[PDB]
Amino acid sequence: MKIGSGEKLLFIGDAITDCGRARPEGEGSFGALGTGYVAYVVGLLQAVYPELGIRVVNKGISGNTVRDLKARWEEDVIAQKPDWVSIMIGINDVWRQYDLPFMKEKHVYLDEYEATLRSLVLETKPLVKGIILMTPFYIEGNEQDPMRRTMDQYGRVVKQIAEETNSLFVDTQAAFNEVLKTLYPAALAWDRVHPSVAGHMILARAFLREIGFEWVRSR
Amino acid sequence: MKIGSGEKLLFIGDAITDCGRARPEGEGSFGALGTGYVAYVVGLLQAVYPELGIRVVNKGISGNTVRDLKARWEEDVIAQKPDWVSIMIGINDVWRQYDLPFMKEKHVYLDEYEATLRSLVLETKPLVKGIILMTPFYIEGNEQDPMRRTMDQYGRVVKQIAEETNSLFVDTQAAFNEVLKTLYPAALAWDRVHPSVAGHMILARAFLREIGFEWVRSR
Amino acid sequence: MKIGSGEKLLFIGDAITDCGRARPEGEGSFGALGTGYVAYVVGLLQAVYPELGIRVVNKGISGNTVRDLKARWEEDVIAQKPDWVSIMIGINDVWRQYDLPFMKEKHVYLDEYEATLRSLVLETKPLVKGIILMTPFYIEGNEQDPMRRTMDQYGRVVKQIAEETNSLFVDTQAAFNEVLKTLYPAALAWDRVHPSVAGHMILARAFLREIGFEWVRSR
Amino acid sequence: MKIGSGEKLLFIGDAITDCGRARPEGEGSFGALGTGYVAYVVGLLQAVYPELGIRVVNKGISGNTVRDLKARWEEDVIAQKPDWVSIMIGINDVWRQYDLPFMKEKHVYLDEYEATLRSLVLETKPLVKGIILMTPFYIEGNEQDPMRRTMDQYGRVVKQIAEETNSLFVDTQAAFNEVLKTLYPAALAWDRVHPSVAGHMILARAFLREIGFEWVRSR
Amino acid sequence: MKIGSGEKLLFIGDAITDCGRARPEGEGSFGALGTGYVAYVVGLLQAVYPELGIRVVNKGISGNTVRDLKARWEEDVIAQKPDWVSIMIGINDVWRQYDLPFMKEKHVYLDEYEATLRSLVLETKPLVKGIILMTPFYIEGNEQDPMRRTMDQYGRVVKQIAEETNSLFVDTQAAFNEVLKTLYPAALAWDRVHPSVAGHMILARAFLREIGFEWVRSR
Amino acid sequence: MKIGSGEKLLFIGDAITDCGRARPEGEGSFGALGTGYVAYVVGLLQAVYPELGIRVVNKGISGNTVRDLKARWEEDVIAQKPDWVSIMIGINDVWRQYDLPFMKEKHVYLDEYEATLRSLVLETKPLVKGIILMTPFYIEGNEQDPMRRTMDQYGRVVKQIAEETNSLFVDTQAAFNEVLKTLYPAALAWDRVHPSVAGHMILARAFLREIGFEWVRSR
Amino acid sequence: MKIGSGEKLLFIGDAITDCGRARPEGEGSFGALGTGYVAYVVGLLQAVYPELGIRVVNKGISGNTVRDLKARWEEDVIAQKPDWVSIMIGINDVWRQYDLPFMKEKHVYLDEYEATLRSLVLETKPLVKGIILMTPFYIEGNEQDPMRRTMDQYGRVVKQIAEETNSLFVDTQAAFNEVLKTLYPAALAWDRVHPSVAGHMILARAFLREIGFEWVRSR
Amino acid sequence: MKIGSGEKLLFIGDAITDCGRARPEGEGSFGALGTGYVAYVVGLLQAVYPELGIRVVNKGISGNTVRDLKARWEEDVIAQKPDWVSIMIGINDVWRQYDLPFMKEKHVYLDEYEATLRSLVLETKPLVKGIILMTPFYIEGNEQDPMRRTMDQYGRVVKQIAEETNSLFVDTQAAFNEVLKTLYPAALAWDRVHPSVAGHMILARAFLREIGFEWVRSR
Repeated sequence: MKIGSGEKLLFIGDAITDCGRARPEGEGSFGALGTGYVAYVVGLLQAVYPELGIRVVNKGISGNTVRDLKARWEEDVIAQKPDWVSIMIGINDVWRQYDLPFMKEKHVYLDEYEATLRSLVLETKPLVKGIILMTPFYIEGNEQDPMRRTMDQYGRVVKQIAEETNSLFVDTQAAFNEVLKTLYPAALAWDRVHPSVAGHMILARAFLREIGFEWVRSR
Repeated sequence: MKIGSGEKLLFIGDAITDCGRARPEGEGSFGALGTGYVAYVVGLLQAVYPELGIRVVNKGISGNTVRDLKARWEEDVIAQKPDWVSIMIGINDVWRQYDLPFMKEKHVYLDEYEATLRSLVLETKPLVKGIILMTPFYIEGNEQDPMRRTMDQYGRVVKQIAEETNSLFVDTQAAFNEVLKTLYPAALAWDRVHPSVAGHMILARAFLREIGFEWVRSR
Repeated sequence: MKIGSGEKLLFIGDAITDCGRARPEGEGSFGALGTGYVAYVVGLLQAVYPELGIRVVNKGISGNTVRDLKARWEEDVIAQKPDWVSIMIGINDVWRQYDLPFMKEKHVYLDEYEATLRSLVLETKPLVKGIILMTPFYIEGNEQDPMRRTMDQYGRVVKQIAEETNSLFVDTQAAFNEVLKTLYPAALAWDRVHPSVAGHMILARAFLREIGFEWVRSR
Repeated sequence: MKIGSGEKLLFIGDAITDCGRARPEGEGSFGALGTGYVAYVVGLLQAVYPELGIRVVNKGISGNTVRDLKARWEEDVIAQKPDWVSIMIGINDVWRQYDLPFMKEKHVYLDEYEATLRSLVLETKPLVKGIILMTPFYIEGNEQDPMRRTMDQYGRVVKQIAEETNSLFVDTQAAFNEVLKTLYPAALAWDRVHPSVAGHMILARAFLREIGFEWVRSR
Repeated sequence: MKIGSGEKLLFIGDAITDCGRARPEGEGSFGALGTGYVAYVVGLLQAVYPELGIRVVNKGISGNTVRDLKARWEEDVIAQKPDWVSIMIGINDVWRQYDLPFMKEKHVYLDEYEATLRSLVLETKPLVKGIILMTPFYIEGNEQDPMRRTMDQYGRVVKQIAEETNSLFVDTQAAFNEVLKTLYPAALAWDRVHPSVAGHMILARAFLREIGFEWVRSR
Repeated sequence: MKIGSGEKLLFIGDAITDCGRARPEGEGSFGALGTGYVAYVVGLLQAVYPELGIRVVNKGISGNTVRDLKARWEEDVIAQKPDWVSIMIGINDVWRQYDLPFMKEKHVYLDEYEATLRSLVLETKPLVKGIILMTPFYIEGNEQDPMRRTMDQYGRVVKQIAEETNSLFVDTQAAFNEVLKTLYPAALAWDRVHPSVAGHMILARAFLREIGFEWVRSR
Repeated sequence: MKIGSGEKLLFIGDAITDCGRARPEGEGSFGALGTGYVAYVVGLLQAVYPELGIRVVNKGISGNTVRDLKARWEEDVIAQKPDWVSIMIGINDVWRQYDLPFMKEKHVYLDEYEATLRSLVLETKPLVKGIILMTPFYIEGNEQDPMRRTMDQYGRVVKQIAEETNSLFVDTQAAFNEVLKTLYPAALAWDRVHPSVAGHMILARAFLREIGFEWVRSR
Repeated sequence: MKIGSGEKLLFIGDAITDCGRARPEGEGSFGALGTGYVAYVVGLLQAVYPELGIRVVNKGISGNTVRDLKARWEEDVIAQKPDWVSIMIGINDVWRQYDLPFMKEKHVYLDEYEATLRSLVLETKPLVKGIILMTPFYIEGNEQDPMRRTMDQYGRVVKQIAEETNSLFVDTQAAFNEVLKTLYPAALAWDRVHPSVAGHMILARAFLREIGFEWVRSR
C-alpha cells in the first residue's frame, strides 16, 4: 500500500470530491469527509487497514476549476502540510464551456488548465511524500460526444503532467467506461457528472486500486 | 388562432407540463399553472389575445407515463369538459428504461404506449373541439444516443396517431434539434430532460405556432 | 436584430427587472436572471436566435428609484463593461409619492428624476454600443388616475432623454394600455405594478419588438 | 351602546373580517380574533366598557363570497347562538368579476347576491337581538372606476336590505371616501382591498359609531 | 390637536413601544410601526385626521431601560430630527429589580432613572417642538404590591420631570387602574406588563387624549 | 421511600405536570417525561435509588382542568394500571375565572371541582397502592390577591380530600409561600404560574419529601 | 457471486439496515436504500457487476426487535417475493435490556428471540433461493462487558440457526472484533451501535465476502 | 454552606457544563443557564436557600479541552470577577485520544493537562474567594476500559491540583461509579459521556454535597 502509517492524505477537487464535507476543516471520522468517494476510501482503509493510522482531509469545493484551486492552494494544501495530495479537477473547467458557452471568463481552456495544474503539481511535489493525480471524467460512453471528447483531452494532460512529474495516476474515465459498456449514463448520473453511490464506489475503487489497496490482505 | 373565445384548453403530461402547478385544480392567472411552458403559453395568449377569454387548466403530474395518464383520464380530463386537450407524454415511459433498466414495471414499451395513447385520443376526440399531440423529446443531438433513438421511435408514433386521428401535432424534438445545432444539451438541460426558461420557451413557441398564434396580429 | 453576436446585454431597474435574480452577479442560464421579463427575453432570444451567443446580466434591485441606480451605477453597470444597457426605472420614484405621501425624502420628483436619468444615460452612452430606455408604467387604464397621470409624465421624460441622447425607446405604458382596453387592472396586477406572467410577457414582447426580434425569422 | 352586558357578538365576512383569526372557533382575548378591525373593536370595547363582558367571535374566512357564507351559515352563525351578528360581504363577489373575468363560477352577480344576503338576514333576524350590515368597500375614489362602480351597486343593496329588515347599517365605502379626499388608495391598500392598520381603524371606528360607542363615556 | 401638519412624531421606549417594529428605521405605513399602541395611534390619526400629514417613527427596543435609551439617544432620537418625541420608559428599570433581584447591574435605580431621564429631556427640549412623557406602568391593581409601588414611584419622577421641563404627560398607570377596577390583571396581561390588543388600546387612547385627539371632530 | 421496587408511578395534571412530555405514552429515560418537576423527580429517584426500578409515566396535558382529567381518566390513568397516582390540578380551573372571566364554560367552580376530584380519587383508590394529591398553587404572596385567594380555597379542598381518602398530600402553595418571603413572584414566574427550573425544583422537592425520599440514604 | 442475474435481494433489520431508507418501498438507485451498508453493497455490486441487474430492497426499520420483524414479515418480506433475504436483528432485542432495564416489554430474551428468528427463516426458506443471516453486533472489545456478552449469546444462536437451516451466515461481531484490536469503540461508534462510514463499510464488506463478491473479478 | 450571600459563582467546562447555555453571557434565571447540572444546582439553591442571593454564570462550551479554557480564561473567567469558580474539564482532553486517535493535535495529553489546569488554578486562586475542581468522568464501570482508566488518571491530577492549591474537590467519577453498581452505562448515557436528567442530577448532587448544601436545613 503506497500510503503508510501516520501519514496525512489530503484530497482536493470540485463537488465530486467535496460531497458536503465540513468547511473549512474537512477533517474527521463522523461526517466531515462528505458523503462520496473520499469518505468511502477512508472507510475502506479503516475497515481493512485500521492500524495504518492515516489522517484524511477533504478540501473539495463544489464549483471549482483549477483556477480556483490555484487561488486557495496555499491555505488549503501547502499550509495543511500533507504527506499525500490527491487532485481531481477538470470537470468544471470543461463543463462551463458547454453549459455556459457564452460566459467565456468562466471557461478554463486547455492552455490555462495544463499550465496551472502543472504549476501546482511542481510546486507541491518537493513538499510532500507523494501526489495522486486523478483525471476528470464525464459519464458518457460516446467518445465523440463533444464534452466527453474534451474531457478525454483534459485527462491526457493530467496523464502527461503525472508522467512529466512522476505522480500516481488514476484514470477515472477508464473506470466509468467499463461500466458504461452495460449501463446508460442516466443509470449512474442524470447529468453525466454527479453520480449515485455506485459512481462514487467506481471512483473510490479506482483510487484504492492505484494505491495498492487489497480487499483481503495476504497473508 | 385555432382556439376560440370562451373555450377551455387543458394541458396534460409529466413534469415538463406540471412545473409545480397547483394541485388538484391547476387553474388561475397568479401561479396555479406552474412556471414552464404552459404558463408561458397562457401569458402570451393573454398578452396578444386578451379578448379571447380562454380558460386554461394544467393537469401535468411529474413522473407520469402514459399508463399513469390513462389511470387518471376520466377524472383529470373527461370530467373537466375541455374544448381542447394538449397531451405531452412519453419522456418517462422511455427514461425509466435507461435510468432504472432493471425496474421493468416502471417502463412502458412502445407497443403498450401506442395503444394506450390511441385509447386516450379515441375516447376524447368525440367530446372536444380538438386535440393537440405534442411529441416527447430528449435534448440530445446524436440520433444514435440510445435514449434519443428510443425517444424518436415514440415521437414517430405520436405523429402517426395525430395523422390518423386528425389531431393537431407539435414535434418538440424537431424544435430542439434546431437549437441543438448550436447549443450542447447541457446549455439547455443538464439532465437532457428538464430545461431552462429557454427550453420552456422553445416548447411554448412550438405549441403556439401549431395553434396559429401570431406574434403581431394582422387583426 | 439590434443586438449582435457575442454582445453583453445588461438590464437594470427595480423589482420589475429584478424578479428574484441572483445577487450580486445576476448572470447565467439556470435561474440567476429571475423569473420575469428579463428571463423571458433571454429565453426567447435563445429559442429563436441560439447562435447569437449573447450574454445577459440582470442588475435589477427591488425598491430602487433612479437615485438608487446612480449610487450603484459604477459597480453594477460601468464595471460590467456591457455592450448594451437596458434601463427601466421610475415606478418607485413615482409610487412613493402616492403610497408614502408624507415621507418626502423617499420621493424622487421630476426634477431629480430627469436630471439623474439624463446624467446616467449621458455618462453611459459613449462607453457602450447601445442603450435601451424603457418607460416606467402603471397598470391602470384611466389617464386621469393621479398616479397613472404622473407615471405618464415620467415616461415623457424618458422619451425625451432617449431622443436628446439617441437611445432605443420602449413605451411599456402603451403596451399595457392596449391590453387594458380589455382587462381590468386586477386581472394583470392586484397592485397595478407587479404583474402576472402575462404582464411580464407584455414587457418582454415590448422589448423584443423594439430590438427587431422576429418570432419566425425570414427566410 | 347597543350591545348589552353578557351578550355575544359574532362577526362574519371575508379576509377583511378574518385577518388570520383562529380556526374554527375564532374566540378569545390573546390573538384568536385576528389582527384587524374585529380585534380593534374588541380592544376598544374592553378599554372603554370593560364591565360589559361582551363575548366576541370572529367567523371571517378569507376568499368568501356571500354564496360561501350561506354554505356555512347554520354551523358558523346559527349554531353559535349569537345575540348580534355583523356581516361584511361582497368584496370578493365583485372582485372576481374583475381579476378572473373568465372564471364565472367565482362571480356572484348582484341579483343572486341580494337574494342570498336577504336570506341570511331573514333567517337570522328572529334568532338574535340585532344585525349589523356592513357594506363591502373598494378603496378607490373614482366612482366610475369599473370595480368601484360595481361595488357601490352592491353597497346600495346592503343599505336597502338594512332599511327593509330594520338592521343596523355601516357604510364602509362612505368612511373610506372621506379619507380618499386626502389619500391616494395606495397609501391605504396597494391592492385597493386589504388595508393598513389605518384602514382597519377606519372600519372599526365606523362599526363602533353605528353601535353607539362613546370614546369618553358620559356614564 | 397638539401635533400639526407635516410634523414628525418619534416614539421611543422598550418592548411596549417596539412591538416588533422594523429595525433600524422604524418608519412607514405597512408594518414597520409594530403591532401595538404606536401603530394604533398612527392608525387612528390617519383615520380621523388624514390631512394632517404626520410622519411617525418607532424607535422602541425590547429590553431597554433608560440607560439603554441614553446610549442610543444621539443616533435614534437627535439624528432623526423629530418634531415631537414621545418617551415611555421605566418598566424594565423597575422589573429587573424584581425578576433578577441579584443581578444588580441590570437594575436602574431611582437615582439613575431620574438623573438620566431628566438629562435626555433637557437635552432634547430645545431641539424639538414638543416632548410627550408617558409613565411606565404595571398591570396590577394593588398599590402595595411591591413592584406596582415602585412603578408608581418611577411615574412620580416622570411627572416631576414633565413639570420641571414643561412636557406633555400621560399617566398610563391611571388608565390601567380604571380598567383594573373591573378586570383582574391576567385578563389583560398574564405577566402584568405585555398586554393584549385591549391594553394597547388603553395606551393608545391615553396618548391620544393627551394630545387633544377627537374621536369625532367638531364641527 | 413509600414507592416500592418495580412499581409504576403515574403523574397527571396540567402544563406544570406536562412540560412538553411525549404524547401519548409519556414514558422513558431520555426526554419523554418533559423538562419539569416530573423529570426532576425521576432523575433524583434514579440518582439516589437506582435499584428501585420505578417506572414513571407522565400524563400531564397543558390547559387541563379537573373536568378534562375526568374525561380522559379511564384511558390515561385506569388503563395504565399504575401503583401510585399523583394528581396536580386546579390551576386552570381557577385561572380561567380570572383571565377569561366572561367565557364561563372554561371555568370549573369549586363545588364541581371538589366533587369531580373526589370522584377521581374514589374510583382510583381501590386499584392502586397509593395516591398523592398535590395542591394547585399560585406564585403570589398576597393572600388577598383575588386569584391567590381562590387558589387557596381549592387547595384547602384538596387537603380535605386527601385527609378523607387517606391519600398522601403535598401542599405546593405552602412550599412556594416560604420562598415568596424572599423572592417577588416574577423572579420565579412572570405569569405567576409557569416557573423557572427553581420553581420546578420547589415542586419536585415537595413531592419527594412527601414520599419519604432521603437526599443521603441511611440505607 | 451467489446472487444471480435479475434476482431480487431484500434486506431487513433495524436502524443499521434502515439508515434513512425510503418508506415504504425502500427501492431505487438515487437514495431510497438509505446511506449505510445496504447502499454500499448495492454500490459495489453495481460498480463491479453492473450486468447482473440485481434488484435490491431495503426493509430496515429503526428500533425493531425480532418481534417487530415477525409482525411485518408477510407484508415486508413475503409479499415482496424476493430471491434472497438478508436478516440482521438482535441489537435492540438486547440493547433495551441494558438502556431500559425496567421497561421489560421492550426486551426480547434469547429464548423468544431464537424461536422467533427460526420461525422467520423456516417460513421463508421454501419461498426463496437463499437466506443470509447476519449476526447482531456490539462495538465493544471486552467480551465480559455485560452487553457484549449478551450480544455474543444472540450471535451464537444466529450461527446455529444458519447451520441448521443451511442459510448463508455473516459474523458481524467477528468483523468488528478484528478492527477493535486497533481502535477503541468510540472511534467507530460513540454509542457502540450506530457506526461511522467505516463501520458500515466493515458490514458491507463482511456481507459481500459471504456472497462471493470479488473486488477484481477473474471473469 | 460554603457559598455565601451576594456571591457570584461561575461554572466553566465543556458540553456537560454548557448544556445549551446562552452565549456569551451565560447568566440569568429563565434558561440562560442551560438545561443540565448547572441549572439544577441553581434551582436547588434557590429552592432551599432563596435568601442567599447568589449570582450564577455558566461559561461552559461544548467541545472544549483545558487548552480551550486557557485561550478564553481572561475574558470568560477573570473579567467576570467571580467569587467562586467551578471547573470541570478533561472529558474531551481524553475522549479525542480515543475517538480520533490519529488526529494528535486534538489530544491534550496528561502533561499538557496538568500543566495547563495547574496554571489556571494558580492564577485564579488569589483573585477569588474560592475554587471548586470537579473531576472529569466517564460513565463506564470497568476500571480497565482504556478510556475509563485514562479518565481516572486525569481525575487524579485534578485531585492533586486541588490539594497542591487547596481547592474544593468533587469526584464526579465516584458519584457515577455508585450508580453503575446497578445500572449499565447505556441507561444513563448511550455514549458514556452525555447523560440523561438522572446523570445531571448525580452531578448536581455531587457538587451540592461538596459545598455543604442541606436538602432540609437544620433547624
